[PDB]
Amino acid sequence: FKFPRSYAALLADWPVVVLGMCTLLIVVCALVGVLVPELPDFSDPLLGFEPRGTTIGQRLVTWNNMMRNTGYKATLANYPYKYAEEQARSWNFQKDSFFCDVPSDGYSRVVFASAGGETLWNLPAIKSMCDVDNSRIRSHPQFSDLCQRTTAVSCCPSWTLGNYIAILNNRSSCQKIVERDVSHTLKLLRTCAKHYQNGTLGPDCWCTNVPRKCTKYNAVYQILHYLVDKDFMTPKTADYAVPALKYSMLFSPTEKGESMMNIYLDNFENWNSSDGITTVTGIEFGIKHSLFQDYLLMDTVYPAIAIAIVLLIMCVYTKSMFITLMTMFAIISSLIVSYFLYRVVFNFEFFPFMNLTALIILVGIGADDAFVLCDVWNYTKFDKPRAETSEAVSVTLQHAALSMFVTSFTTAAAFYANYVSNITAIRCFGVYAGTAILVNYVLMVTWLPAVIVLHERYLLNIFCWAVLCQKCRRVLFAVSEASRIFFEKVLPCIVIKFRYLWLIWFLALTVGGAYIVCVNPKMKLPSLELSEFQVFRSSHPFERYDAEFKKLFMFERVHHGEELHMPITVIWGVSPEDSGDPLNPKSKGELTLDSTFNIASPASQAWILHFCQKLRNQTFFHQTEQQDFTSCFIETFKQWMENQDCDEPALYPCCSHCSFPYKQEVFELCIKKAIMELDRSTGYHLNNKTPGPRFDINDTIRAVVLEFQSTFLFTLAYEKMQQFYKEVDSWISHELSSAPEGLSRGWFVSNLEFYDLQDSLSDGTLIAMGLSVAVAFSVMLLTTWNIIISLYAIVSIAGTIFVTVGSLVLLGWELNVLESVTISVAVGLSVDFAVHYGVAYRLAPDPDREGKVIFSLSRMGSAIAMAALTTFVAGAMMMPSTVLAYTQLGTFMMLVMCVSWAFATFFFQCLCRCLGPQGTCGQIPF
Ligand SMILES: CCCCCCCCCCC(CCCCCCCCCC)(CO[C@@H]1O[C@H](CO)[C@@H](O[C@H]2O[C@H](CO)[C@@H](O)[C@H](O)[C@H]2O)[C@H](O)[C@H]1O)CO[C@@H]1O[C@H](CO)[C@@H](O[C@H]2O[C@H](CO)[C@@H](O)[C@H](O)[C@H]2O)[C@H](O)[C@H]1O
Ligand SMILES: CCCCCCCCCCC(CCCCCCCCCC)(CO[C@@H]1O[C@H](CO)[C@@H](O[C@H]2O[C@H](CO)[C@@H](O)[C@H](O)[C@H]2O)[C@H](O)[C@H]1O)CO[C@@H]1O[C@H](CO)[C@@H](O[C@H]2O[C@H](CO)[C@@H](O)[C@H](O)[C@H]2O)[C@H](O)[C@H]1O
Ligand SMILES: CC(C)CCC[C@@H](C)[C@H]1CC[C@H]2[C@@H]3CC=C4C[C@@H](OC(=O)CCC(=O)O)CC[C@]4(C)[C@H]3CC[C@]12C
Ligand SMILES: CC(C)CCC[C@@H](C)[C@H]1CC[C@H]2[C@@H]3CC=C4C[C@@H](OC(=O)CCC(=O)O)CC[C@]4(C)[C@H]3CC[C@]12C
Ligand SMILES: CC(C)CCC[C@@H](C)[C@H]1CC[C@H]2[C@@H]3CC=C4C[C@@H](OC(=O)CCC(=O)O)CC[C@]4(C)[C@H]3CC[C@]12C
Ligand SMILES: CC(C)CCC[C@@H](C)[C@H]1CC[C@H]2[C@@H]3CC=C4C[C@@H](OC(=O)CCC(=O)O)CC[C@]4(C)[C@H]3CC[C@]12C
Ligand SMILES: CC(C)CCC[C@@H](C)[C@H]1CC[C@H]2[C@@H]3CC=C4C[C@@H](OC(=O)CCC(=O)O)CC[C@]4(C)[C@H]3CC[C@]12C
Ligand SMILES: CC(C)CCC[C@@H](C)[C@H]1CC[C@H]2[C@@H]3CC=C4C[C@@H](OC(=O)CCC(=O)O)CC[C@]4(C)[C@H]3CC[C@]12C
Ligand SMILES: CC(C)CCC[C@@H](C)[C@H]1CC[C@H]2[C@@H]3CC=C4C[C@@H](OC(=O)CCC(=O)O)CC[C@]4(C)[C@H]3CC[C@]12C
Ligand SMILES: CC(C)CCC[C@@H](C)[C@H]1CC[C@H]2[C@@H]3CC=C4C[C@@H](OC(=O)CCC(=O)O)CC[C@]4(C)[C@H]3CC[C@]12C
Ligand SMILES: CC(C)CCC[C@@H](C)[C@H]1CC[C@H]2[C@@H]3CC=C4C[C@@H](OC(=O)CCC(=O)O)CC[C@]4(C)[C@H]3CC[C@]12C
Ligand SMILES: CC(C)CCC[C@@H](C)[C@H]1CC[C@H]2[C@@H]3CC=C4C[C@@H](OC(=O)CCC(=O)O)CC[C@]4(C)[C@H]3CC[C@]12C
Ligand SMILES: CC(C)CCC[C@@H](C)[C@H]1CC[C@H]2[C@@H]3CC=C4C[C@@H](OC(=O)CCC(=O)O)CC[C@]4(C)[C@H]3CC[C@]12C
Ligand SMILES: CC(C)CCC[C@@H](C)[C@H]1CC[C@H]2[C@@H]3CC=C4C[C@@H](OC(=O)CCC(=O)O)CC[C@]4(C)[C@H]3CC[C@]12C
Ligand SMILES: CC(C)CCC[C@@H](C)[C@H]1CC[C@H]2[C@@H]3CC=C4C[C@@H](OC(=O)CCC(=O)O)CC[C@]4(C)[C@H]3CC[C@]12C
Ligand SMILES: *[C@@H]1O[C@H](CO)[C@@H](O)[C@H](O)[C@H]1NC(C)=O
Ligand SMILES: *[C@@H]1O[C@H](CO)[C@@H](O)[C@H](O)[C@H]1NC(C)=O
Ligand SMILES: *[C@@H]1O[C@H](CO)[C@@H](O)[C@H](O)[C@H]1NC(C)=O
Ligand code: NA
Ligand code: NA
Ligand code: NA
Repeated sequence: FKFPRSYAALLADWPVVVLGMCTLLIVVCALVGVLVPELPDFSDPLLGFEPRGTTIGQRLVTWNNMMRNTGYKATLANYPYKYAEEQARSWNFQKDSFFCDVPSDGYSRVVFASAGGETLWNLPAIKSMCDVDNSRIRSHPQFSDLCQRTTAVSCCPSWTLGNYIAILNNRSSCQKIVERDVSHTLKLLRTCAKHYQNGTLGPDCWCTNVPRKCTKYNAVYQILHYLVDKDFMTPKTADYAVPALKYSMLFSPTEKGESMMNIYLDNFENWNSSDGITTVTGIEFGIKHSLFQDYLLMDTVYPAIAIAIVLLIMCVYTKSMFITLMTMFAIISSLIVSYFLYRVVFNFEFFPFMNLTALIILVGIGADDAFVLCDVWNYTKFDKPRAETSEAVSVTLQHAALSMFVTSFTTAAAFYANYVSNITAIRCFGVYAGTAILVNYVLMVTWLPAVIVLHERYLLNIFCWAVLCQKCRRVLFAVSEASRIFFEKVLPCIVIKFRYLWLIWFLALTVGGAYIVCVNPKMKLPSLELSEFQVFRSSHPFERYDAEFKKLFMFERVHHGEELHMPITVIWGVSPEDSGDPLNPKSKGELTLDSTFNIASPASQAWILHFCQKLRNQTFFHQTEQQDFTSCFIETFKQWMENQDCDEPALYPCCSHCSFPYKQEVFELCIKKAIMELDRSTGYHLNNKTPGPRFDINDTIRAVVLEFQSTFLFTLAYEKMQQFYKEVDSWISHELSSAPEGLSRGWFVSNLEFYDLQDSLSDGTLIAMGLSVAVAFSVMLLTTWNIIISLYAIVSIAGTIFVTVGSLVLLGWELNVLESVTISVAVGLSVDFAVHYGVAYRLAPDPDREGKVIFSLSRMGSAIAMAALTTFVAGAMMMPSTVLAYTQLGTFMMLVMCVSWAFATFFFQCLCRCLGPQGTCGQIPF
């Protein structure tokens, strides 16, 4: 029998036990992790982007549960269906010479710009647009199945300038037009645009106040409204010898959607996008989110190239391809083991596509501890040459293992702090990436020291070319000693000799970053709808369509310019709750009816009439010359009763003789009659969105809905939508507080989905960042046991963060979903170089603060720079990517390494050289 008396003896005496047991546990996690759970589905990028458990979120979830469960023999109905049954017992533009339809937002389309920046209103450009449509769309084998038709002989014509010129100038097609048709149609537009600008000319005049010349085919209206950019025909542009057409649109007679993807993938995806006359600058085929998964999985080639560069750096630093490959195996194993823990142990069903971004992060930050442990091992061999391997192991762990933990933990804690967000995808990403970071640490203090012991024991001897080897060894020596001279002589001189320059420069940058973040221009919230969220780089044609061209065309602007009033919907008899799993996007739970509700009592009838009339007297209510007889159903019912006659006994309980507080049995009787009477007398039809009573399976009223229109207009601005929400919710809450028992539990809902998202981005970032800062300063104290070093560190970290976040604001980032996570993660990353220099400063033998800074830079500079570099390189490799999340994360990684390294190496070490503690000054007791 044999057994090691300590962990340092286990690593030294039995390395193969540690590596064998680790490899076994890893292949078990790999096998069970791929065999047991359902694989991730990335087909919707926006899955999990709704807050869950917010007041507004639960009411919004509840109102959606009510709408899916309303209908014949559903949980709820608009119609009393038991009563309904119980009563029922008693192309060529000369020959054809029209377009098949008006252009619309439902058709597949492309935006053209000029090659070489000239105006598109010329015969070469006009034909080149028709040429691209024929060449790239109508030619495709499934166009003929997808296109609209008048007969099986041919598809409909496309809507483009050349075909409007052909129909107006009696040509057969765009290909047969001549230069006189182009200038004639310009003179027609340039003179008739007046009546479009003034609002007289309109869609269907083929309006008689406009000269007939204009109204032909609706062509002048359709060109100006659909096909040309808004700046073309305005009084400011039209007085030019030729007005400048910068952009034009083409519409295809095929519908937007997943049917477009073969046409896209064959003819557009790998295309040059230019004919040499004109360039396709925007595409709207209805396939942006449907193409996401392909680009997402293809772009995994750049994280793979990043692994090869991080292997080169680490092999040159360690001088060992064995230690290097075994270190990268442990890095990748931490992603596998974290995935097994996440899906099998923690039981997360949802895996957001941002969990794939954890590979880039771990490739970048995974090897930092290997640089530390290898440096400390080499220092330990040098300062104890005659040590037994278990003593060389224990001394190496005594020096390295805590520093390695505080640096891993502060970044993991920053990821886990995002689990306070209400947004499901943010919480799921925080838990997965935080777990991979901690699993990577466990491997760096088990696997990696056992690998270092096997290397030491065997591979120092075991496992023309000899010339190439000797020449390579000579270059590797030169790089070693040049780097040693830099970190141990050059860099300490540059930091210390210019300390008063550095303190002024880095403090001025800190004040500048704080002004940009806290004063002007501050970081903004997202400013477009969730279905308009960017997924590709902004140069992609699908993103340029949304970011530029939706502003420049009149038919697209009409959708923005709409004066849409906020609805005020008030629901009783249902509980506003989210009984689904808040970590699963597809688990919305079931509708919960309220058992204390009662509309039918005389007191409930009386109060809910008075609520309707008191609400109509508010300044938030919009009065209309058209009455709405749906809005408050009890007024329309009271009105109907006051028009019922009494000479037939079959109508008697419903008589006009009855005072309004109807006996409970007359209310639930005559309401059913009134609802059935409506359905055939008026012919008005009730759908799941219509306000009224809701009946259950055997016709008892289990819910009531009211709806009113507001003065407040729907906006994407946070500050104004917060004033609508606070004004109406606090008035309705105050008014409800005096309601009868059985109406005091009602609730208000409206189009608040985007405001709830904005409110959760703002809240979750503040809390996750406050938690991330609290952990960073706490471990800084517990690492250093000195308040002065801990103050200089947290001030350098604060300057790092203000410069990092102010730089993201100058680059034009908003506080959207992944951006909001990077801001707490900045804190967690920014810790590391200040804790490493801070421990080297206290460790220093030298009594004088200058000698302590020289020892700190000398000992620690090499490993700190290798860590910064491998993270910067992992970020730089993501820059060719098509997926926007990969380019945003790689941009953040480069920037935060530069700022973090500069503030740690120069500013923090200059504070230590000017006023760093000596003896026991600032030291904390036990
Ligand atoms: C958390 C992990 C999530 C994993 C999710 C699953 C991903 C599965 C698909 C991964 C994937 C890339 C490789 C990724 C490696 C890293 C994997 C992860 C490991 C950790 C990092 C497989 O790529 C495959 O690689 C094979 C070779 O390995 C190759 O084999 C061939 O040669 C053999 C030899 O002669 C021969 O024998 C065999 O017969 C051949 O066919 C296949 O043809 C090829 O499809 C998909 O991309 C494929 O390749 C291209 C890449 O550029 C990609 O290019 C486009 O987009 C790029 C991006 O914008 C861009 O750069 C390119 O310019 C652009 O053109 C292609 O569209 C796509 O087809
Ligand atoms: C789940 C409930 C859903 C309710 C759905 C309601 C649907 C709308 C019907 C409401 C209704 C019938 C009610 C039938 C009984 C229903 C009982 C139900 C009870 C259970 C809840 C109310 O009928 C009202 O009757 C009153 C008398 O009782 C009468 O009052 C007066 O009395 C004396 C002169 O007769 C006088 O001397 C006295 O001074 C007055 O006071 C009003 O003038 C009259 O409008 C008919 O109102 C008409 O509705 C039209 C659209 O159908 C609507 O059309 C316009 O607007 C449309 C856009 O909106 C648009 O598209 C149309 O193009 C447009 O032309 C009219 O503008 C509207 O006028
Ligand atoms: C070498 C690699 C794989 C790095 C990680 C090594 C270990 C630290 C991991 C690998 C598998 C993990 C185990 C996977 C499954 C479980 C079952 C789980 O079982 C319980 O009964 C939990 C009950 C509860 O929820 O309270 C407890 C944690 C445990 C042992 C895990 C603890 C941590 C383990 C041993
Ligand atoms: C790769 C994973 C998935 C499974 C590995 C399972 C076993 C095949 C491993 C686990 C622990 C290993 C053992 C750990 C320690 C040693 C002591 C080692 O002793 C020595 O002094 C080296 C002698 C030599 O081989 O020259 C001999 C191999 C052995 C028995 C190892 C053989 C292979 C073992 C049984
Ligand atoms: C990035 C991940 C996927 C790497 C996974 C690596 C493993 C498949 C392991 C198992 C056995 C290892 C090999 C065992 C022995 C050697 C001999 C070794 O010979 C040397 O001259 C070592 C010199 C030195 O490093 O000091 C070079 C590495 C290599 C091929 C090892 C490289 C890493 C291997 C292939
Ligand atoms: C760093 C790596 C080595 C470990 C990361 C943990 C893996 C065990 C997980 C994380 C994400 C998973 C992938 C997520 C997505 C896909 C695409 C899927 O193929 C599709 O085309 C899915 C189509 C669809 O369902 O819509 C095949 C499985 C795969 C590669 C999964 C395989 C297992 C992966 C790599
Ligand atoms: C999820 C589970 C598997 C994680 C459990 C943690 C362990 C895998 C690691 C993490 C850091 C390791 C420690 C890092 C540093 C040291 C100091 C080292 O040296 C001393 O204690 C010197 C004592 C002396 O001789 O005076 C001994 C091993 C030890 C305790 C290590 C023991 C194993 C630890 C606790
Ligand atoms: C990417 C960010 C976040 C981290 C930045 C780290 C750099 C400041 C480090 C990484 C590698 C370092 C280099 C490694 C080796 C050398 C050789 C060294 O050569 C000498 O001192 C002269 C030797 C001779 O005279 O032969 C000069 C500095 C330099 C370029 C170093 C400068 C500092 C570098 C660029
Ligand atoms: C630290 C901040 C400002 C951002 C990163 C620094 C870089 C922008 C580099 C590029 C060129 C560098 C400069 C190149 C040459 C010199 C002269 C050098 O003069 C000395 O007296 C050196 C003495 C010695 O050799 O020991 C002092 C540092 C300085 C200003 C360097 C400081 C760091 C600089 C500005
Ligand atoms: C103290 C040091 C160590 C770290 C820096 C912390 C804060 C001073 C900064 C960094 C990022 C800032 C946040 C970035 C973005 C926003 C969105 C912003 O939302 C708005 O409504 C802005 C106007 C609008 O968009 O309508 C509210 C402030 C907030 C949370 C900021 C509050 C102040 C924060 C947390
Ligand atoms: C909100 C935060 C991110 C920025 C503002 C922080 C300031 C309120 C404090 C915190 C630490 C202070 C620094 C602590 C130490 C020094 C070194 C000190 O050096 C000397 O006095 C050198 C000359 C001499 O020794 O006589 C000069 C002031 C300075 C930069 C201080 C200036 C004011 C600082 C930056
Ligand atoms: C290519 C080799 C031979 C020279 C590398 C020179 C370096 C100084 C590297 C380090 C960072 C690199 C930059 C990192 C990022 C970008 C952004 C990239 O644009 C994008 O992909 C947009 C990214 C985003 O949208 O977030 C264009 C190249 C550029 C300037 C890179 C150019 C080359 C740089 C300056
Ligand atoms: C020496 C260290 C600092 C690492 C250097 C990394 C470089 C090799 C990277 C940094 C920026 C990269 C470039 C950033 C952006 C692009 C645009 C990209 O354009 C595309 O059309 C493909 C991507 C897409 O379609 O989204 C082609 C590669 C290229 C030049 C990249 C090639 C690789 C570069 C030069
Ligand atoms: C933007 C920030 C975050 C990172 C910048 C990293 C490097 C690009 C900078 C940091 C310090 C700079 C160095 C500061 C001093 C020198 C010494 C200078 O002179 C010599 O090498 C000879 C010195 C002698 O022995 O006399 C040449 C430029 C160099 C290497 C500089 C090149 C650019 C360096 C490596
Ligand atoms: C802490 C310092 C001493 C060194 C850190 C690395 C530097 C190379 C970083 C820090 C701040 C960065 C700057 C922060 C902000 C901007 C504005 C940014 O955006 C714009 O000017 C607007 C672009 C647009 O039109 O959208 C372009 C890059 C730039 C100059 C950055 C370039 C790289 C800088 C100088
Ligand atoms: C349209 O132009 C006429 C003059 O031709 C002008 O009287 C009228 O006020 C304009 N329309 C509007 C909405 O002002
Ligand atoms: C591709 O686009 C360029 C302009 O960027 C144009 O000159 C060239 O003719 C186009 N076609 C091909 C096949 O390169
Ligand atoms: C009425 O419907 C409920 C289920 O919603 C059922 O429990 C009850 O037995 C039904 N009563 C009659 C008389 O149909
Ligand atoms: Na790194
Ligand atoms: Na670490
Ligand atoms: Na950290």
